[PDB]
Amino acid sequence: GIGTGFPFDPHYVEVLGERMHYVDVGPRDGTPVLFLHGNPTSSYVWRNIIPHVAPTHRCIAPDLIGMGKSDKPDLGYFFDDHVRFMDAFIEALGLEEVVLVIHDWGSALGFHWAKRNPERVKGIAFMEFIRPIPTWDEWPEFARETFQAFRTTDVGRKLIIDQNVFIEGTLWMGVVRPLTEVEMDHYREPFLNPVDREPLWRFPNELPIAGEPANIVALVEEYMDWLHQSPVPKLLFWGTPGVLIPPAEAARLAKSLPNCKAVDIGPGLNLLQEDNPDLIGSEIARWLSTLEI
Ligand SMILES: [Cl-]
Repeated sequence: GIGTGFPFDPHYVEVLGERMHYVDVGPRDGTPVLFLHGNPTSSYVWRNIIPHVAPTHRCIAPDLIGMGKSDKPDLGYFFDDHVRFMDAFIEALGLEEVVLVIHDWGSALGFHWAKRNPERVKGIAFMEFIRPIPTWDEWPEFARETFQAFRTTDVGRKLIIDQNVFIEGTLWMGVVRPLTEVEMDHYREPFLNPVDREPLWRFPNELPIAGEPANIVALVEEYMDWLHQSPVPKLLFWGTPGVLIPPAEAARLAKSLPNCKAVDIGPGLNLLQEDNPDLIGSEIARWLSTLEI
């Protein structure tokens, strides 16, 4: 079935006095493809997509600061912290122009960086991405009560940090097919020390839902305005029923984003990579061949 192994040699780079881990495969010459995961995942989420792209393009997949095999300093892990570390990661590797492949909070990082560096982004492939959720009615019903509890300090931290609910419960609820024990262990590994679960709690508290927190809402609105104006080639993957991007929203985006190709992956929730990695990787690989790179 879907591959469970992580057959990538570790690479580390110094970023702002810490070290970040990243996958780095594929040819050295050309435009690199930068894969950005979100919550509560790591570069592991790209393990079955990267092999479709690596034959033709360099694939760089960092673990966000505090996650995967990256260092876990004593930060709050605000979106601003992820921005600072990812900006510095890209510069530390000397990347010039890139293609972005982005998901969940990795998509907020990717779109925010693209808005600020438009001349350096030659294409964006994205899925289940951060957009403003104007009211809780747009969040899926079965998951509203949980995310509302996550978005508190005392109850939410007890759930996410003390009891590891984002890993043990939410993650499994983000894939239609059942994650296997080996896959769960790969997702659990970075967070075996409860103190290291800080980013898993801060992330849902940063989600731009019903206008709060206002700083995140504004930043996400700004990159969405940029995206609808930009001629950058776009590739949107979507599934049914989705979580962040239900089918009706995917359809709205497909007709209103310039130069946008849209691919229905079939059944999918949030981690679309875990329900249909082969279609995602194969379509990205072919789409890269149509770009001016
Ligand atoms: Cl989240």
